[PDB]
Order: sequence, then structure tokens, then C-alpha cells
Amino acid sequence: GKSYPTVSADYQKAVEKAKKKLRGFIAEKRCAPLMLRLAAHSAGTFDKGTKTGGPFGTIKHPAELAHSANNGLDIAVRLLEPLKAEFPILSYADFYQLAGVVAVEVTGGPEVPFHPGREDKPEPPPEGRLPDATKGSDHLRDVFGKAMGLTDQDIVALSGGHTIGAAHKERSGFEGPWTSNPLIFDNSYFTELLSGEKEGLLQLPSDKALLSDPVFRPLVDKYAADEDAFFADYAEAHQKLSELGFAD
Ligand code: HEM
Ligand code: NA
Repeated sequence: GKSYPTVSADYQKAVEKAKKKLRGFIAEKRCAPLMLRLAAHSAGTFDKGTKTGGPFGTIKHPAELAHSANNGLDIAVRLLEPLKAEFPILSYADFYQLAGVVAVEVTGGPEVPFHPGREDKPEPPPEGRLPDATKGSDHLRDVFGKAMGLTDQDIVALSGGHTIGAAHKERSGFEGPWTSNPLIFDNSYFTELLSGEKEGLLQLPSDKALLSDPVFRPLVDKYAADEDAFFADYAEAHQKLSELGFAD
């Protein structure tokens, strides 16, 4: 359902160069998971009914960073500012989504297609739209389905983004990595979810909700058994998430 806008050759050249610089920077700084959180969590404010929120660079705004759910994302925004300044032609909206795509690539994940042209929007969406880690499957469908317009398959695949990174007690309050290899993008998130509660690893109530839902569970099983199938579905879901409200 997407009709991507035309951008100039100079814009495209900046995208290509920024992608390379983001690879080096994100790998060096060890911040891929934080960048993926920035891209993905920020895209998740989209409401399809009203066509408000979404991946339009408003997460840069102090007012949106101040939302308690976004604790720590100010670090991500600050880390990217020097690099962003080398590419003044790019929108912040595109830059942040490109950083998320690169985060997945540099950690060994699939190549998520990227299309430029998002325009930086003036108004942050209201607080309260983000997925709540303490809630369950009904809630996930409310946020990803009813608001964002994504599928049940997308919900499970995207939950797999937690295959990289960790929670922090000073940010959300939850603490620790979901996987034993939190800088490696693989299907371990699902393997760990299936194996039970291993000491030292994190499972949010929202992760656990996937195991007991009739639709989500077969997907967890599929991804734990078949990393290729996970990578395919993940790349599709991440692209859709990164493009909510954009190009239709
Ligand atoms: C499914 C609903 C989701 C919930 C309930 C959720 C919740 C959370 C929470 C509570 C944290 C910990 C923040 C902290 O304390 O530092 C977190 C981190 C993270 N999230 Fe999500 N999230 C969701 C969806 C996503 C999606 C769709 C992606 C990307 C595809 C994603 C990527 C990440 C990553 C990579 C981190 C680690 C950040 C770091 O290492 O600093 N999350 N998420
Ligand atoms: Na991992």
C-alpha cells in the first residue's frame, strides 16, 4: 500500500553515506540496541484512525523524551546529533529510522529495506500510546493492531527486537538482557522464552504474553525452530513499523 516520495539525487547520496557512517559509529559505540529502541519505540506512537504520531522525528523533542516510557532515549538522541549534523539534508525522521535499520544489520540481522522521504513533523503525539511491558496479549493487539495497524505475525516478529539489548532499572525499572548474546541479532529471544526463566536473563510480562496466546505461540515456536523464518518475518515487520503513516 506504499507510494514512496521522490527525493533528489543529493538526498539519496546522503542516505548512502549516512548509512556507512552509522555502521561505523554504532558498531564502535556498542549502541545498536539503544538505536533500535529509539527507532522502533518512536515509530510505535502511530494511530491509524487519526493518522497522528509515528516515525516523524518528534522523539527528538524534549517534550516527547520526557515521557517516562522514553527514559534513556535522550542518550540515543544526543549520541546521534554530531553525525546527524554531517547530513543536514536528511530529515531527523529518516535519520532515526536509518539508524534502526543499521542497528539490526551491524548486529548480524536481516537487511531491512529502507526508503527515504519522511518529513519531520511539528507536534509530538500525546503520551500513553507505547506498548506497556506490564500488560498482555489484549493490550499488544490494542497498540500494534488497533492503533498501529500491524498484524499478529508482526507483533511476535517485532518482539524479537529484544534479542539485542537489555532493560535498565533506572530507565524502565526492569533489568538485564533478554539473551546471553545481547549484541548479536539472532532468534535467541524465542529460544530463551521457550526454555523457561534462566537466571540472569529478563522476560517482561509482555514477552511472556506471547507464550500463552493461541495465535502468538505458534509464531514463537516457528521462530525458535527456524531463524531464517524469523529473519524474513522480522525484516517485513520492521519495514512496516518504520513506515507507519509514511507513503500511505
Ligand atoms: C512488544 C512491545 C514492546 C514492549 C512492551 C517494549 C518494552 C521495552 C522495555 C520495558 C525496554 C527496557 C528499557 C530500559 O529499561 O532500558 C525495552 C528495550 C528495548 N526495546 Fe522494546 N518494547 C516493545 C517493542 C519493541 C520493538 C518492536 C522493538 C524493535 C523491533 C524493541 C526494541 C528494543 C530494544 C532493542 C531494547 C533494548 C534497549 C537497550 O539495550 O538499551 N522493542 N523495550
Ligand atoms: Na541475541
